[PDB]
Amino acid sequence: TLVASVLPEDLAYAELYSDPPGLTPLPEEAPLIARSVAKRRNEFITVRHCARIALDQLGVPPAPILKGDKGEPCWPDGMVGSLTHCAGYRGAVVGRRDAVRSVGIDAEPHDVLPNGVLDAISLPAERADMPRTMPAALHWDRILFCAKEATYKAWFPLTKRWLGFEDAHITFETDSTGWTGRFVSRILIDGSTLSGPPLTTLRGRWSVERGLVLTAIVLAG
Ligand SMILES: CCNC(=N)NC(=O)Nc1c(CC)cccc1CC
Ligand SMILES: CCNC(=N)NC(=O)Nc1c(CC)cccc1CC
Ligand SMILES: [Mg+2]
Ligand SMILES: [Mg+2]
Ligand SMILES: [Mg+2]
Repeated sequence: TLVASVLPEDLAYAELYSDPPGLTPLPEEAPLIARSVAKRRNEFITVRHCARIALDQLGVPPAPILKGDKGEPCWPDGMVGSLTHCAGYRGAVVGRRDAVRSVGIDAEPHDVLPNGVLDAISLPAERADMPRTMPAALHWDRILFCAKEATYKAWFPLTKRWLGFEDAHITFETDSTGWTGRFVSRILIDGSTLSGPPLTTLRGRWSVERGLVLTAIVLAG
């Protein structure tokens, strides 16, 4: 799988690269997409099937994944996880809450960002440092964005608060083999959480493979 390259029972994952015919949403999920265009219906159904395949590995019966007030997925009792969908990719990573405090994942096409988007998602220090820490010709702007998204998705279930693109400063390293590596997101705002210690540093991994960027953060419980 692509997502295994960015991950460290207590943790499980599943991914698909298309929308298989014959998948349906669970009844509890169906209203959430009753009025949605086909592309949205399909990604929603497929990514939630991935989540249930992952939850099944952790011993959890098939269950609906509803959405909270800020769109965040609602996991079965005792579980945490993250979802992502982009062109050519649907993925889920889930964890047992006793061992895994939070998960955030993201996938994007490995393309340059559209003009004007980089300034909206980066800090000036990231634009200055990432060219020095990443292999030439990779789309470090898109990889940075992918890491910002994983950072938010791991942050929000623990804080239930906004995190802006300027509120996390992300430093990157590259592995010797050149298409994977580590990142560290440092939170620049108050990181108080609903329980447990505050969020200040979140360590993740990135990977470029088959035209996709994958990023993931798994915070130990
Ligand atoms: C066809 C889509 N084209 C885009 N340019 N979409 C964005 O810019 N969205 C966005 C916004 C909302 C305007 C605010 C901050 C940062 C971003 C980038 C994720
Ligand atoms: C480091 C901080 N990163 C974020 N705050 N990222 C988001 O807000 N991303 C997002 C956007 C971007 C404008 C639109 C719709 C839904 C989502 C959440 C998956
Ligand atoms: Mg088993
Ligand atoms: Mg998506
Ligand atoms: Mg995303």
